[PDB]
Amino acid sequence: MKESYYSIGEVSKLANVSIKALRYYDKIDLFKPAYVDPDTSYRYYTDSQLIHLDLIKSLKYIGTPLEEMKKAQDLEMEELFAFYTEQERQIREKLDFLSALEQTISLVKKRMKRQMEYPALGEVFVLDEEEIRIIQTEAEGIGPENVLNASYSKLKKFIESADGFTNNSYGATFSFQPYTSIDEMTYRHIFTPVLTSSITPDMEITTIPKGRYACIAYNFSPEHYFLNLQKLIKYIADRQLTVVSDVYQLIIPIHYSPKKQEEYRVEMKIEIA
Amino acid sequence: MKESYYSIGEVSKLANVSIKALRYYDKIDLFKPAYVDPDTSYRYYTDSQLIHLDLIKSLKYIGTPLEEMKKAQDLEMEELFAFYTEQERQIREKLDFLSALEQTISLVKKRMKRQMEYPALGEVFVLDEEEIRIIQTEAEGIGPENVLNASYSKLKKFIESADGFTNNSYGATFSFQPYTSIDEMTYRHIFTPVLTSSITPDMEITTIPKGRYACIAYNFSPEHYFLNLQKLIKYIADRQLTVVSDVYQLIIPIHYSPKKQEEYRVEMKIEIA
Repeated sequence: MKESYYSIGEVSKLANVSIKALRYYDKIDLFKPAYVDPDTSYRYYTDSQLIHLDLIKSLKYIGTPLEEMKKAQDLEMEELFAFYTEQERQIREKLDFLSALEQTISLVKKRMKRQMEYPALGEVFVLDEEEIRIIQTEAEGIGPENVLNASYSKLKKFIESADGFTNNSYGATFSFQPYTSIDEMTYRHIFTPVLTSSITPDMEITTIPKGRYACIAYNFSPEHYFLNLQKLIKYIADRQLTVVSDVYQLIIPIHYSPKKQEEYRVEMKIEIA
Repeated sequence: MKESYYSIGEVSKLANVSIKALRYYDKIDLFKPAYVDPDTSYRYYTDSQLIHLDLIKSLKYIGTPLEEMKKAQDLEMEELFAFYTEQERQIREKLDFLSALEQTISLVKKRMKRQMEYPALGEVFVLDEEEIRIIQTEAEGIGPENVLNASYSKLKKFIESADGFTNNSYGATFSFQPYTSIDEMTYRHIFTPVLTSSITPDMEITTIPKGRYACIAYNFSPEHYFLNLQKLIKYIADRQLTVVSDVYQLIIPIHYSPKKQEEYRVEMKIEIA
């Protein structure tokens, strides 16, 4: 019937925008009071131009940046359409990522869980397992009393570029033999399990196949280690069982605290038939 | 065999952390070189304490904040476990949100799409539609030449608190009558469709049921409006069709540009039997 005018404070109530976001939009010339009373010299918003806030508010909401808010501003139906197909494209990445992290977190937990719900601790059992993909490298010379955390550098600067996470555990293998002394053993390999390219030759992506495994788990102590190994041996022996794998070792910290003492969780598997 | 020591620069290569994130961790006492050579007075990292970076890096990665990185640091297996169940809880929100936005975006597009792929523009057709939930209010006195954008304030400060988005379109209804003049018509209601509580009494959540509809769409002009209405009437008339609804009107901007001229898209539906 006639044009209606509103003050910045009045537009802030109609639209649900702060009278601060309003000036910001005016200053970067995204939304400007279309009118200016010559007497007061104050600027008034026009009822007509409000419609323009609709786009600005939906875009802000989806976190769209400035220079795309101005770009989309001049797009008519068709273009503006492909504009969103481009937004649903960007939200997806954000979506697949969070959906990715989510798995690598439930995955990290299924493992912490088992550890916690161990049938018996420091005893031997035969449970079936599954294909645990692993990145491996050679533990040349390094043994159960030689390995360093830095021995697993390269292996971890990988699990990260795939999982972003580091490694749940520190793996290592060795031949199943009837050892008598600790210095009788040397690691064949050292590995870290993968949770999900340009892998260098000195490394091998492989796995810990599935089947029956004779495992024993216990919380570390510089002396339960060997004893527990032997007892796995013996168990396998007292059953006349056919071992078809190296011995798999998985150390994993109970906590990552500076205040307290080093505390690890050890588990040793051997695929038996 | 003996403890190994590394400089901040050496730990930065083993672990994949900037020699700046390293000092930050040292300064806020999250990760501190465990050793200090008395001669040089320089601090060295201990091969043993590296394991602690594992947690710090997985937590940083999931965007965990400082005070929770220190808290989780002293959690042993059980607690640390419930710690993640609490993270997968926070990622979910982030997940459901992005998954929500995603729908309200594909939803906003299915609509822009139709508009664009209109069988014929400025012609009449009978297409079937579906339950379009809508928030409605009374258009008392306001008519096709009275309504203001601010007339839809309350209605939009709602679609937002549900969709965050504003309204795709501006709805309005009126009795199906054989009008001759523009001033013969008055809106019964004005509404905005919902895309997904504490709704006040002066507003009604209702819908535009599904069934056959005799629609006509065209791009606005202060004079096609009435003509097009009449032509819908006539179409309904020339068919001896039974209309079972008010007339539904949906205005929707072609673009939201300040540079260009107001350009709207009008569509009028009437459920016929």
